[PDB]
Amino acid sequence: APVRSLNCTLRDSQQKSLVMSGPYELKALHLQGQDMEQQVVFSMSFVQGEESNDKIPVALGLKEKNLYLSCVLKDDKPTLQLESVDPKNYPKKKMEKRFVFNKIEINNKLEFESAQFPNWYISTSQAENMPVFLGGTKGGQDITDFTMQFVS
Repeated sequence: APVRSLNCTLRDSQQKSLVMSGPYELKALHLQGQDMEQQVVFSMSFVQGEESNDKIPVALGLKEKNLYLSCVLKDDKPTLQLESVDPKNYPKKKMEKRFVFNKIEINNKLEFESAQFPNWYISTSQAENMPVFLGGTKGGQDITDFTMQFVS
């Protein structure tokens, strides 16, 4: 049938919210009160891919925008980008692999691993107002843990 999707927000484990940084990047910062309206709302689609109890393949589109997070090589490195798509054709259940993330639940937090690039994760910096990026580890000083908030 039609792919199933949920509206949501994400925050990193330092409770940094995600906002637009120009047209094709996200950044993470501490937001509270009226300024929280700047945060991006996702449509999380539940897509085709290898799946287990705590590891669920998803796509992350911007709500009612033909823009998806994707993982591609840029200057020979795995990178995170926002990518435009044909709005007639998306979302779909069989999303291309660059758009797929494995949503992993570990100790009440979520990680989003690239399905294309094993052990590369959606990441934020500890510093304020820096890009959301794809990082090659769930170790280190960058943040790879998130929580989701459900949106009407």
